[PDB]
Amino acid sequence: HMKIIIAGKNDIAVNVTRWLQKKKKNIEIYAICNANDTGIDTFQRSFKKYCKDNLIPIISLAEAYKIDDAIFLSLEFDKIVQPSKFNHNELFNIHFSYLPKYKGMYTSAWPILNGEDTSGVTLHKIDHGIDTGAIIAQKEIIIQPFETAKDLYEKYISEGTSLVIDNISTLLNSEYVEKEQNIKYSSYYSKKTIDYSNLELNFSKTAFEIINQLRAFTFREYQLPKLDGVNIFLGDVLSSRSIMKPGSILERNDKEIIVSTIDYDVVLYKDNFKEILEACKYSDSKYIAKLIRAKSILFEKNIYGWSPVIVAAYHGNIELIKWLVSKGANINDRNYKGTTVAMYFKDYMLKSGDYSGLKMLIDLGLDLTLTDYKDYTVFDYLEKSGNKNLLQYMMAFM
Amino acid sequence: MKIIIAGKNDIAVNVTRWLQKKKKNIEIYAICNANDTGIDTFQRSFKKYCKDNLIPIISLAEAYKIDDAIFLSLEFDKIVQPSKFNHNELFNIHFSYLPKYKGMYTSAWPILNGEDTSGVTLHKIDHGIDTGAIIAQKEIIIQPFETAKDLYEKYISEGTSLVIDNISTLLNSEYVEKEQNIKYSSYYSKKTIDYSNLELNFSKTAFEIINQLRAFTFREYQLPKLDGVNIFLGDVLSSRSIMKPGSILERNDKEIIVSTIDYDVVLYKDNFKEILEACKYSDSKYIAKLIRAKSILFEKNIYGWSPVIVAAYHGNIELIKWLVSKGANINDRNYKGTTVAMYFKDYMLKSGDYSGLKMLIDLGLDLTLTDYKDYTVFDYLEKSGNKNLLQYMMAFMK
Ligand SMILES: Cc1cn([C@H]2C[C@H](O)[C@@H](COP(=O)(O)OP(=O)(O)O[C@H]3O[C@H](C)[C@H](O)[C@H](N)[C@H]3O)O2)c(=O)[nH]c1=O
Ligand SMILES: Cc1cn([C@H]2C[C@H](O)[C@@H](COP(=O)(O)OP(=O)(O)O[C@H]3O[C@H](C)[C@H](O)[C@H](N)[C@H]3O)O2)c(=O)[nH]c1=O
Ligand SMILES: Cc1cn([C@H]2C[C@H](O)[C@@H](COP(=O)(O)OP(=O)(O)O[C@H]3O[C@H](C)[C@H](O)[C@H](N)[C@H]3O)O2)c(=O)[nH]c1=O
Ligand SMILES: Cc1cn([C@H]2C[C@H](O)[C@@H](COP(=O)(O)OP(=O)(O)O[C@H]3O[C@H](C)[C@H](O)[C@H](N)[C@H]3O)O2)c(=O)[nH]c1=O
Ligand SMILES: Nc1nc2c(c(=O)[nH]1)N[C@H](CNc1ccc(C(=O)N[C@@H](CCC(=O)O)C(=O)O)cc1)CN2
Ligand SMILES: Nc1nc2c(c(=O)[nH]1)N[C@H](CNc1ccc(C(=O)N[C@@H](CCC(=O)O)C(=O)O)cc1)CN2
Ligand code: NA
Ligand code: NA
Ligand code: NA
Ligand code: NA
Repeated sequence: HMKIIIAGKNDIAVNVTRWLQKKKKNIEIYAICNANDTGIDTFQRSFKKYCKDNLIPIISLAEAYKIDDAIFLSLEFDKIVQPSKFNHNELFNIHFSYLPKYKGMYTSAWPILNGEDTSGVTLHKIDHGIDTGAIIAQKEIIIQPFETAKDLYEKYISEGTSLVIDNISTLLNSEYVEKEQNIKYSSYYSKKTIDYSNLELNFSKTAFEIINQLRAFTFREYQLPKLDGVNIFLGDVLSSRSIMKPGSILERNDKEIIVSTIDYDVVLYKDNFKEILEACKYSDSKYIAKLIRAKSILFEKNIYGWSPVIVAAYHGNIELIKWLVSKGANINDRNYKGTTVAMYFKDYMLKSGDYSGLKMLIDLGLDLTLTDYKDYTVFDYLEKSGNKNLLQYMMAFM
Repeated sequence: MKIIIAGKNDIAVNVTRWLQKKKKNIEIYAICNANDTGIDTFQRSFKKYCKDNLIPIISLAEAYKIDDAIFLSLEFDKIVQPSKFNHNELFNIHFSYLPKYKGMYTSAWPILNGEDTSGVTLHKIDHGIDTGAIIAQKEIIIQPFETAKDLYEKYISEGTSLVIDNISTLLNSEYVEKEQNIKYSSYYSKKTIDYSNLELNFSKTAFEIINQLRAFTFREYQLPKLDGVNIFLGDVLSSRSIMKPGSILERNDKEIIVSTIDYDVVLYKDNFKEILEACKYSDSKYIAKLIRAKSILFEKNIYGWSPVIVAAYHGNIELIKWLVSKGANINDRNYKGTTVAMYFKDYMLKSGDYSGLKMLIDLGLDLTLTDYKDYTVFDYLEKSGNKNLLQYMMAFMK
């Protein structure tokens, strides 16, 4: 009967909480929610919803301050805590950097902006200061040259979650070891350091720096970078070097804009994600390939969570799914309610009366055992619509 | 064969010096910077050197028309247009390890950013800013306590070598060039720092703020200020105040302690004027108690007087001994080339006390050096009629 307060948001809060509920069923869990948590699952899960849907008490921070014999774990919590208000000193935080670097804000952007090759997540003690307390455990993260800030945020969430899981016992049982943070290389960025109201690309900068600006500001659900009004989804560095002043527009067609920089010219790729989603209903890979400038655009998602592979499956675009998956697409990709490819494919099967592509999907690793966020399999769904015939067909592949 | 040297400071002067020694063949032409006052300062006036050594001063427009020359920029203040030349032998010394830190304030920015290294780079000039192909380069290690001025001087010293070690190949067309890498290329325009409006930022880590101090410590432009008080470096404390970053925890006459994001910082009031005044007559024990940042012992006033210089003029042998034990240059010079030995002779002359000289010489005093009029200490004594001091000082030469 230990107690834990989980304060925070997003898949990290939700996933730590379920690990706790799966593996530590006699703990008392209390929750604090971020101010801007809407109760609606988005590109991240709502932690507030998860808690309402799993009878987890939501409390205030003032309540939390009073609870005794509780550990306090912050997972992307929106508040600077006052440690001395607590009874105890068992206050912890995952921070999304390799501390002591990159204390504070926008750790998905700054390391990219500054040109880093790596970052990390850090488990540490909460003291009065911002991401300043003693370090318990850390993990280095490689940032790939092609990765955006959104790509990086996902690795923080994913790696942060495992870091917590792999140490939380020691937090609960006071087995853990801490070490004050170094002086050397400590760095911090406040909220003023980037104005997300007033983004503008700075072209009086190197090709490296401009691509890094792009990468760092590519996070579609907040924004994409813009050039003369029009959204951009990555780019590349050309071998030419224009005599025109940095920022000068050398060329502009339907796919791309070419620009002078301090050094090498760059091409900026027009965001054509919407066009591509639309095209993934019926078009073959030959066609989709011609639209593809940055390869990673194939794994983007609209507001519903629809990726290309998802829209493909819904329309029964089997050969397109073969190619998407060959390019890296998740065969069991999910929307923002956890609806799998298989579930989308099921509606196709049912509308069309054609079940013959299921084998070939299965052969690509499609998993029918998966549950959406209300714990329903694709089978449960066939039961509730009364399509027992298809349910029995699909069962053959288990 | 002809060479156009366009630039300023001891880099331009000493390169020119070396050429007039080792390459008596060459016709030299100079271009000077707009803020070369004609008068020696902490750096030698190149304009002055060219007037005193029969080198015609010309404009950049003139330099475009000179055939059969190479063009060598050594902190030249202008963006040149390669295409207006009759040839392509266009070279520059840039004060960074290219391709990082193109552009401006390269003695500030690597420090601000926390770099342990920088360097100098010989490269071809093309239309862009520090963008052309690399011919040679040298890493410079930035010691943890070196200021921007320390870094600047090393840039001057190391770029001087790098030119001398390579200039024949530039005059003979036997040099190799390699295009600059895309990756890590970085650049800072003049707008990136407003030197008329410098403001210490304590919403930062201790590391960052010391580095701000170091970066803006370049005395003959400016020192950083806290409440109109000039500051000469500082240190990082083990305490971590709870007060908001930038709160003054302590004030006295030697120092100011401030809260940061992480560790508290000690800021040292500038007491160089005081210290220089104490150097005339006080002993090492007094002077050591006045010192906070050790490198303040090497600072110079407007005349080019350091501590060891003031000590030598006033006959303070014990203090010289110690100054040197702490790393001071036994042969330090003012801005006219006048050496320690030349100040100490003045003292020997006026006091009649000749006693300290032997020890000084064992510590390194070099009587053979010449000022910027090509006078040794002996030439002055000879003119003076001081036969006895002439003889006596000559007895100690090694
Ligand atoms: C606000 C915002 C963020 N982003 C990117 C950069 C961020 O690193 C990433 C995540 O944004 P975010 O609002 O989740 O917050 P971050 O600023 O990453 O994390 C801070 O805020 C959290 C709530 C915690 O207090 C955390 N300990 C803080 O360091 O999204 C945008 O692209 N556009 C935006 O407008
Ligand atoms: C992918 C896709 C979906 N849709 C439809 C199907 C859904 O009924 C509706 C909402 O999409 P959504 O991703 O929010 O779906 P969800 O509500 O998450 O999933 C429901 O619909 C699926 C098709 C399965 O039947 C599942 N069993 C349902 O619970 O939009 C399209 O019209 N075009 C599309 O390209
Ligand atoms: C202007 C200025 C400079 N500084 C420091 C920072 C600089 O790195 C250092 C030297 O100043 P600086 O004006 O000589 O030039 P920097 O900005 O170093 O060098 C650029 O300007 C030169 C004239 C050349 O064109 C060179 N190619 C450029 O790199 O002094 C101050 O501390 N306060 C100041 O107000
Ligand atoms: C270092 C120092 C110098 N002085 C004086 C000595 C000079 O007469 C005057 C100008 O200083 P400076 O460094 O510009 O001297 P310079 O003009 O460089 O050198 C002359 O004066 C020296 C003392 C030697 O005789 C030398 N051989 C001369 O060429 O200031 C002081 O009063 N207090 C001092 O602490
Ligand atoms: N005590 C304390 N509280 C914490 C942590 C800590 O390690 N110490 N760790 C987590 C970090 N949480 C944050 C960090 C920063 C903000 C934030 O909002 N920062 C603004 C604050 C500006 C301001 O304070 O005015 C900024 O840095 O620009 C919000 C939650 C959770 N709470
Ligand atoms: N061609 C060209 N000319 C050169 C070099 C070069 O490699 N290419 N190498 C040297 C670098 N000299 C400089 C570099 C920048 C400035 C300067 O003043 N820059 C302002 C820009 C002024 C402007 O363009 O508006 C800035 O960078 O913010 C002055 C001399 C000298 N001449
Ligand atoms: Na902001
Ligand atoms: Na260009
Ligand atoms: Na400026
Ligand atoms: Na503090």
